[PDB]
Amino acid sequence: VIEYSLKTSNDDQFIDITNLVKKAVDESGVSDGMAVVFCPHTTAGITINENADPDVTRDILVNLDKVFPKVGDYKHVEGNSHAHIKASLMGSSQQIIIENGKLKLGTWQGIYFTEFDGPRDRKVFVKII
Amino acid sequence: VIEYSLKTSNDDQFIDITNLVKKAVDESGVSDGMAVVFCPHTTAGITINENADPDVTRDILVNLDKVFPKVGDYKHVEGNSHAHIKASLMGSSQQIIIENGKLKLGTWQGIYFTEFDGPRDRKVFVKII
Amino acid sequence: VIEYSLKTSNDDQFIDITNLVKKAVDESGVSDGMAVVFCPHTTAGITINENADPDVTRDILVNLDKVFPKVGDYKHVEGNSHAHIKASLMGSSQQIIIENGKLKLGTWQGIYFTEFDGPRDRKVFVKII
Ligand code: NA
Repeated sequence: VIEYSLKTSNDDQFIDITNLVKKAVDESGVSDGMAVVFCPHTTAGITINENADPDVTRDILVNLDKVFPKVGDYKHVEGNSHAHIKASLMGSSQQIIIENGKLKLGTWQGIYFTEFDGPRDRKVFVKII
Repeated sequence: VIEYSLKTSNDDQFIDITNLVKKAVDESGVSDGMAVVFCPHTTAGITINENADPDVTRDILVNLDKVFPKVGDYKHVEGNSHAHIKASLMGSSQQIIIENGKLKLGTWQGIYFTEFDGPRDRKVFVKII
Repeated sequence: VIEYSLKTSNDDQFIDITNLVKKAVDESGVSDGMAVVFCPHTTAGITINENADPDVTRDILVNLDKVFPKVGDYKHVEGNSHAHIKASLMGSSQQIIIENGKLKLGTWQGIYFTEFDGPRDRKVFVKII
């Protein structure tokens, strides 16, 4: 697979895609398996983290920016190497256990698309196995 | 799936859970497949790294702390954003190949639960496919 | 699974192994599934990132080095804790969707072995499921 389109709206942004993943699980009919969530963009990634406090996602974005700023020792002419770095640090995919037809997530644990070079028209892939 | 309970004992800690994963493999009877190890906590994660030198795990913890300290530019009122960041950096899960009924790990390569907000009663999930 | 041998040539290096993964897919005959790429070395890892601009891979290596330098607050007697840290940050494995017998990768998105303690004789494992 299911491809979802996402429109990102800031240069960096966490977008909670947990329900997009649940919908793919529900469509699949799979009761027990794995959900794989993959980002095909080299300046974005996927992570799993706190999903009910905006201050946590702000703290992550702000502090990743502090450590790998937009301006620095970067040769890359497009000027988005900071985004490439942060993308690799978050990861290109994550996976979640499906048990009893539900994503086996912890308390206030959600699945995020992590944009580091928005605003852009983005895709995310969800495969249920 | 197998849920294991872990009691962590320091604010940050690497706990070698390789044998908990081997036990799940052995229980499953699977000779060839994958072991998926998932952390349902947003202030802890899973990584794979050196498992026979305490100085390496100390170096990792200490240097992750140096870069993302407990005190800093953090809005989050609980005061554990450092842990949320480090958790995303390690990852919410890892996976290991099962070959000939054994985890296909390299020399002195082990699977760790990475606590960043202990001491706490924690869980880790192991799914064998 | 397929084990590939790689000879790395610098202390840090990104090696594009995308075609090694495609060959494993092609050998498997699998049309739809997953490719899992695993690094058995604790001082190297796997990441997915830009594969057509050398400046991006240079920016990543250089800036990871800047943040976690070779010399610092490290007890580990071999002197490669920087590599252990960076390895955990990239990850021990990545996975890619196989669709229509092809790796489902984005534009200029490639799979890299990330060496942090070369030059060495290394292995990478590719499992197709
Ligand atoms: Na990471």
